[PDB]
Amino acid sequence: AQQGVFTLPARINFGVTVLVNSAATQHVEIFVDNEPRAAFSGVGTGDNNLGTKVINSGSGNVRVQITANGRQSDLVSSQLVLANKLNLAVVGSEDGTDMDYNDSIVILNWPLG
Amino acid sequence: AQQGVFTLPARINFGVTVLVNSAATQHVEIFVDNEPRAAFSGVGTGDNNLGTKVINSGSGNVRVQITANGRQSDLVSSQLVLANKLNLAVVGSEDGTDMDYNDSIVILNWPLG
Amino acid sequence: AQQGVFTLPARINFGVTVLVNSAATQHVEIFVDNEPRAAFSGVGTGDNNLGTKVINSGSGNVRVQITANGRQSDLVSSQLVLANKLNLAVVGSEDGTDMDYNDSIVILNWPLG
Amino acid sequence: AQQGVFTLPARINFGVTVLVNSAATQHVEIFVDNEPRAAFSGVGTGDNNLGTKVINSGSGNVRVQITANGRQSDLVSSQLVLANKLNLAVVGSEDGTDMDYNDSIVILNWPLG
Ligand SMILES: CO[C@@H]1O[C@@H](C)[C@@H](O)[C@@H](O)[C@@H]1O
Ligand SMILES: CO[C@@H]1O[C@@H](C)[C@@H](O)[C@@H](O)[C@@H]1O
Ligand SMILES: CO[C@@H]1O[C@@H](C)[C@@H](O)[C@@H](O)[C@@H]1O
Ligand SMILES: CO[C@@H]1O[C@@H](C)[C@@H](O)[C@@H](O)[C@@H]1O
Ligand SMILES: [Ca+2]
Ligand SMILES: [Ca+2]
Ligand SMILES: [Ca+2]
Ligand SMILES: [Ca+2]
Ligand SMILES: [Ca+2]
Ligand SMILES: [Ca+2]
Ligand SMILES: [Ca+2]
Ligand SMILES: [Ca+2]
Repeated sequence: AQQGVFTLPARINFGVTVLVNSAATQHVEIFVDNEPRAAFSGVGTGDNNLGTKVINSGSGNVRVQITANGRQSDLVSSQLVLANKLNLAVVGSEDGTDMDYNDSIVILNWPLG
Repeated sequence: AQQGVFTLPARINFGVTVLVNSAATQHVEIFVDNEPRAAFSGVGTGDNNLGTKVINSGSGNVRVQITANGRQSDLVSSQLVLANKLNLAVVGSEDGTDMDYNDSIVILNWPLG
Repeated sequence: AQQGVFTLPARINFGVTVLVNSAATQHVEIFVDNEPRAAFSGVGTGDNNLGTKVINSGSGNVRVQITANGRQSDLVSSQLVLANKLNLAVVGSEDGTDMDYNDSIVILNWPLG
Repeated sequence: AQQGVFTLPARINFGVTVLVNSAATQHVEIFVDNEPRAAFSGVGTGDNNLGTKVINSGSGNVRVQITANGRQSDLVSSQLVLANKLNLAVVGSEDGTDMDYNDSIVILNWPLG
C-alpha cells in the first residue's frame, strides 16, 4: 500500500515534526497537493529533533517523502485520533538493513491553537 | 481509565518530545518508577516544540504528567506500533474548556539509535 | 475525556462488531444522533463474538455505551486509519476491578463494500 | 515494510476475528511460529463476520496471510494499545484495484478472559 499519504481537512494549518535516528543524513519533504511545501534535514542516532514547521493543507492531499543515501526510504504510516479531536499522522522510515523504522520519524498533527 | 501511563521495555532509552498549543504555560513531567526524570515547560499556540529529551525506562513504568494553571490537565493517550518495531506512545491534554486536547502533546518513542 | 464518541462521515453505512470477555452479561448500545440504533448483549470469557450489525451514521455523531451489572462500564477508545482509507474506531470497557478493559470490545469500521 | 506480522507475548491465547467486504472469496490463515493454526473463509460485501477463533501465540511470532483469486492480498497493519492493557493488532487487505483495504479485515486481540 502507499504509505505516508494522508487526507487532512481542507485548508487547515498543521504541524510537522521530525526526529532522526540514523548515521545517514535524512531529507524529509512534505508535499501539499503535489507541491513541495516543507523540508527538513539532519542526522544523529539520539532522537535528534529537527523542529516543527506549520503549513497549510490546501485541498487536503498531504504526502511525506524521505530520502537518505540518494534514495527513497521505505515508509510505514498510520493516523490516530484521540478524544475524537486530536489527530496525529505518523511516518516511520528505513534507510538501511536493520528494519528499525526510526531513521526519520515524521509526525503531523492538527488542529493547532 | 488512567491515561498517560505506559509500560515500556525494561531499561530502554526512549525519547520524549513536547508540542504546545495553549495560552496557558504548560509544565510536563515524565516519571519513571514514580520518580521525576524529565521536565519541560513553555507556552504558545503555534504547535511550539519544546525539544526532545532521552531518558531510561527503568523497570518500564512510565507516567506523563501535565500541569497548567496549577492543575493537572485531563489526559488522553494511546500506544501505536508500526512495522512491528517502531513504538509511539502519545498523550494529548486539555487545560481548559474547549476540548481540543492539544494544549500539550507529548510523544514517547522507542527504540532509538 | 469523553470516550466512545466518534465523528463518522455523514450518511455512511458502517459496521459494529462486539466481542465479550467477562462473567457479567454485557449490554452494548450504539447511538446515532442521540437515537438508539443498535443493541447487542452477551456473556463469556473466551472472546465471544456477538456478530456484526451494519447501520447508517446519520449526521455522523456516533456514540457507544456499554452497561453491565446495571451500570455504565468505564470506556477507553481510539480511532485508527490505515492506508489512508480503512477506518477502525475501537472501544474497550471495564465492568469491574481488574482493569483488563476487554469486558466488551466494540469495533466500528468503514467504508464497507 | 512487511505487514501482517506481530510479536505477541509468548504463550498467550489471543482471539482472531475476520470481516469481509469483497466479491472475491477470501481465505485467511493465521501462522504461529511459521505453522498454520487457524483458517477462515467466506465472501460478501456487507462487512460479513466470519467468527472468532482463539489460538495460542507460541514463541510470539504471529503472521496473518490473506489470499483471494489465488493471490496473496496486499496487506496494511498496525498495533494499538488502550489503557496500557488492551491490545488490538489490525490487518486490512486489498485483493483488487480500488485500494479500499477492507476486502478482509483481520483483528487480533489480547489478553482474553
Ligand atoms: C547505517 O544504518 C543507519 O544508521 C545506523 C546508526 C542505525 O540508526 C540504522 O538504523 C540506520 O539504518
Ligand atoms: C484558554 O484556553 C487555552 O488557550 C487557548 C488559546 C486554546 O489553545 C485552548 O485550547 C486552551 O485550552
Ligand atoms: C467479574 O469480573 C468480570 O469477569 C471476569 C471473569 C473477568 O473477565 C473480569 O475482567 C470481568 O471484569
Ligand atoms: C472486485 O473487487 C472486489 O470486490 C468489490 C465488490 C469491492 O469490494 C472491491 O473492494 C474488491 O476488491
Ligand atoms: Ca534503520
Ligand atoms: Ca535507526
Ligand atoms: Ca484546550
Ligand atoms: Ca489548545
Ligand atoms: Ca474487567
Ligand atoms: Ca475481562
Ligand atoms: Ca478492494
Ligand atoms: Ca472491498
